[PDB]
Amino acid sequence: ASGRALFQYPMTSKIELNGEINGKKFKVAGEGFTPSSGRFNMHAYCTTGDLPMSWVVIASPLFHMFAHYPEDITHFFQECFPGSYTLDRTLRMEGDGTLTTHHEYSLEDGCVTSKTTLNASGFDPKGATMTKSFVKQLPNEVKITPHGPNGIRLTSTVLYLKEDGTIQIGTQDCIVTPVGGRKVTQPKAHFLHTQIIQKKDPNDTRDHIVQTELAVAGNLWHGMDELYK
Repeated sequence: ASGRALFQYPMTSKIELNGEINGKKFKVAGEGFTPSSGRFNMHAYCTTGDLPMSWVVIASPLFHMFAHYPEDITHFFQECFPGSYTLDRTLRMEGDGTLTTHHEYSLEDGCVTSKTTLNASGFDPKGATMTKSFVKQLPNEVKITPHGPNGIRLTSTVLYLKEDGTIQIGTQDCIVTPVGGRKVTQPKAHFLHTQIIQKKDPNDTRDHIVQTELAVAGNLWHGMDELYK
């Protein structure tokens, strides 16, 4: 049994994330629940003290195999299983710094675990990422296109909302590569609608967040496919 057949709900997740911003090493761990296709959360916490960057900006680094796909588009992220895939991400906060992440996943026992690394340099320490001045990120559409012989590219533009009510943009560009090193059928070009909600549990004493992603794929522009080969 493989691909969609491996994703029977409910499932769960863990994450271990090691990172570094402007020299400040930090670590985050978490666990979460995926009750159904497209709805998945993550209770996460900085295990080294305070998190030295905005929880809003770290939201994207914190599981595309849990997205809901209609039957008429290939669920690439799921079809990579067994074997898994990696994700390389670059996120440019325009006017402020740039950060990268590398993510490995494995799936055992109804639980996806993610080992993730994060590097971030040249951030304005008076800017919103480092002063933690963001409130949330707006929903958006991630564009997914074939990449190389066996990958996909994900691009997006994200609007981050500051406390003062204004927007900072981040541009985001990811590559996903199966590491089952076997052929996985690539999908047509399409979009993944994505929403992130973050809450605090004031019964957790650590620096922490409770995050839900809703993620739905769709053929938003039926024409888009012909532009990609």
